[PDB]
Amino acid sequence: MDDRTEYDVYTDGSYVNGQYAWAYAFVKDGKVHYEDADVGKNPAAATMRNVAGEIAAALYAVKKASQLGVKIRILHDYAGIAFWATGEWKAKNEFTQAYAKLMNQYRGIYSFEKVKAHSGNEFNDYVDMKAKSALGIRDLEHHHHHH
Repeated sequence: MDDRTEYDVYTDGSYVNGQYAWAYAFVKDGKVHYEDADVGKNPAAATMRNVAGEIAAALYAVKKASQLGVKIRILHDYAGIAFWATGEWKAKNEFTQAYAKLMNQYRGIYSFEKVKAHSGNEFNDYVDMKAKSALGIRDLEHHHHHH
């Protein structure tokens, strides 16, 4: 059992009240190394959420996947990514291409596939509930506020 065989990315955090939150679980070998989820998916959010570090190294994993002949697929957000692609103008060099992010579109290692499946594997449910936590969803018998 080696991670030569595809890569899986859990990101199906069911949106609530139309509000979108980003949830991600980096799973290898079928084992989730870690997961997290919060609201506000922006590059500058790294000031609070340093998750962007792993996501940056995952960019190299995407680039590496080309060499192996494999790729990954995202099954949730493909809309917000398109914003940074038109930030200033055409992405110059891989540096600006990383800033654009959506520029990766021409690279056949990334794509979006939309299926309808409520057969969500438990590992995805794990990160899904984590996303609800970011919106402030707790058990209704519990509350978390300040004056």
